[PDB]
Amino acid sequence: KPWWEDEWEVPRETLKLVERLGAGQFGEVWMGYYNGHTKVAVKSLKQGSMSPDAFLAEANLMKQLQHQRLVRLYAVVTQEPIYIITEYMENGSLVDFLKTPSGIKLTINKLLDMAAQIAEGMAFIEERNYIHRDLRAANILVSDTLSCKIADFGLARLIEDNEYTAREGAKFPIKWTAPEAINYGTFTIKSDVWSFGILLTEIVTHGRIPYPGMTNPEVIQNLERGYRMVRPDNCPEELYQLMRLCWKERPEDRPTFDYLRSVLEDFFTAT
Repeated sequence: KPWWEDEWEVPRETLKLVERLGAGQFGEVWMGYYNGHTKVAVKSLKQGSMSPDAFLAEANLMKQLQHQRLVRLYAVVTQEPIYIITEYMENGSLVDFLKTPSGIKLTINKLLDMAAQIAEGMAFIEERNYIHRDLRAANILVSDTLSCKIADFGLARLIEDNEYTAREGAKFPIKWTAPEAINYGTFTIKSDVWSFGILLTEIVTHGRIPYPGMTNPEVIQNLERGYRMVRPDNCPEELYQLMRLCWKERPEDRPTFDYLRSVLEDFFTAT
């Protein structure tokens, strides 16, 4: 709908930007307040750094993917500088939170709980026919009550037919990306399942980089031999065998997110 009819458009005067959380080539992320009292995150587009249409495409997708376990779109300001306003998550990205003192003291039970929360968000994305394509701990946000939500929908896509095929030139992080996507540019919800397995390693190692001591060509070489990531230090074997299911060679043999959520809940209610 046009901005004057859109439920998400808000006048820029309703926002006060207070603290800058991040700055990059395409813009900034700030903590701010909407109408004085409601804390929100605001992502601003650096004019000319990228297409405003590409930038807003993420917000349009978020209008269709609303769930408790996904960071919620709050509003948009479509006049330059363009803003996308979202739900504020007090503890920031999971990859950073797990390294703080509070994060370091978490029990394996709480880590399994957070893992199940993320699988629950991804089961919603699965059921709605979308894919995320950038699932990693950096893209999970943590609330003040230690609940987790899926974030960063820039690469997310509605999947009309089972598969999304990227651009031959498009590049993805090798350590988190499924083989079929690295090799063919083909993504399905099963590519996200692979990524989830890698994310589980990030959770259990308190944010360590996957495949320790290995370069990308080494990871590729090992995967092709049938090897998978070495058991992380202090990782429960039940969890490791769940990661292995996510890393099966054939995408169709990998589990669904609903299955992953169900097992992780059992692991938590047990621990």
